[PDB]
Amino acid sequence: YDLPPYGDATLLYFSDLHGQAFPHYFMEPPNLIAPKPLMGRPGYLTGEAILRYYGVERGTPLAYLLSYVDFVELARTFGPIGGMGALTALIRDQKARVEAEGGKALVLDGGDTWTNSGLSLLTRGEAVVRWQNLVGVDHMVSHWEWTLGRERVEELLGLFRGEFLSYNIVDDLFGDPLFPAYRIHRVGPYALAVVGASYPYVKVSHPESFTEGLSFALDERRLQEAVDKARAEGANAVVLLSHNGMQLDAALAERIRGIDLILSGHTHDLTPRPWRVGKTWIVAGSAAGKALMRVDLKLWKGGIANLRVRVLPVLAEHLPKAEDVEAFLKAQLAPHQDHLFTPLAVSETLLYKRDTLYSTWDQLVGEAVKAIYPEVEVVFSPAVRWGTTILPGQAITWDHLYAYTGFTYPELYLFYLRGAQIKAVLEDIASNVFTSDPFYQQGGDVSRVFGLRYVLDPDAPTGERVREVEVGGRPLDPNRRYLAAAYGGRLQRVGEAKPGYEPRPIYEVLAEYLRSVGRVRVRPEPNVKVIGRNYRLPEVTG
Ligand SMILES: [Mn+2]
Ligand SMILES: [Mn+2]
Repeated sequence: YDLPPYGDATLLYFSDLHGQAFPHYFMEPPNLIAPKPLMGRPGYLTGEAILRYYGVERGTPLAYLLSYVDFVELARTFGPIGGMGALTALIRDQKARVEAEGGKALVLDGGDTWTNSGLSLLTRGEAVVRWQNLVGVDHMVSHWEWTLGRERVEELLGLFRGEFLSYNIVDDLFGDPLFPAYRIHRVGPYALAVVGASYPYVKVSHPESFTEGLSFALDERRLQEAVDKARAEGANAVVLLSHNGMQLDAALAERIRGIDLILSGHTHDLTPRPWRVGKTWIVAGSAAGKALMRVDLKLWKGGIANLRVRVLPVLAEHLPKAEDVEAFLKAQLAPHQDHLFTPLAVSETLLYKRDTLYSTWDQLVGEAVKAIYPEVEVVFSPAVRWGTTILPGQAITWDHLYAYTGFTYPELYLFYLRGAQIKAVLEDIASNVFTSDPFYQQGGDVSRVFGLRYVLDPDAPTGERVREVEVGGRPLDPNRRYLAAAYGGRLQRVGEAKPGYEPRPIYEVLAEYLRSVGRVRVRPEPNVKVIGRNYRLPEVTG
């Protein structure tokens, strides 16, 4: 944390906090499978390879943040990551140092901040905004924020003291932008523009009602125009605070002229060294409060001459307390502490969420659903990248359940699907996740389907990526009707609702199951064989 001065301006960047108020554990994915053309790129590095790529020594605090390798042991060594208190303390420490050097600091939030946590659900996002205000966030962009609905977002923007930016959120009839595209900040004799981009796929990714009247479409012309306008106004350097997803950002760096640095959210990536694409540097925003990225820039009349990037681990056991934040969280959650923090069950093994294809947490959810609804044959779990990690011997609480399943639309649906639909769903998802054109990458993973097994060839043509599907030990029958369960998506829209079943929040089902069993012990049993790749698993004990 004790860095020497560098450059003219400092960006203190974090993204995809997902309302995570408290220190917790968050392991990186064991697999980030890519079609051959995208292999070895930032955003597709895991395990030992990511450590080698960045020259990070095994067993270090950065290694703990960066890879699943040695996870449990390193979690027991360095402690939990994140927490709004610790993140605040770190941001304040860095901002103070910068200002004492005569430098200039900006606090930039990449979005996916307001939602998906106990604190968020209990306050419809308000407490998270109040926290941003305590820290002093200068700008933010968005994605999951919209799951609170337009009206609530508008209310919260009234409360937010920073300036929300987005070049791409426009009225869906007239096309007039609804927010400022960028803000220019003076940096000594220089000027630095921060341009914002919100996720372009909000409409198809969440309930339609949440964004009625709005368009978020990626618009290269409008983005180029914003960049050009900022420079015409005198901006020497341009930074894009983005929620596009890092691969789409990389594609944009080869298409848009004049973007010097992109701060990439959405994909929850980590980039200890910036990724050079075209004439642009790219730095990812990580997630769940794991890290604060410090980017020091040396500017020149026409852009960024050089930069220093440092991933600062947010390790609560190694940072001072932000007393005002601690007090605020206590006041906000005191009335809900018994609910949020009482143990529901103990997990005997590592429960993780992130992976291209499979996770122990998602398997637990599949087992819970099947235990309560034995008629269900396949359980489709949403492959979101937000969540948390439960260590062996650790108690699972309601706060964890909200971290894993805290959608504002948490309903579990039971419906019938024909066999052909099951296969088609996986193939369609595979076509998106494994497209080789980063311009079309959406930044998501593959739905986890408990109750079935399949073979995946990421490099096969569309229509041939998913094969040898089996349900309950038998080959998939295309004309057979199977009872499916799903939450966090739209799959139920193409099925036949189970008569007599009333959809209810997935977290209620999970709490019922966990209270009943008392202890869980999910062993990693991946249900997918991947052609052309070694499918990796972390060590789940220790
Ligand atoms: Mn996110
Ligand atoms: Mn996102």
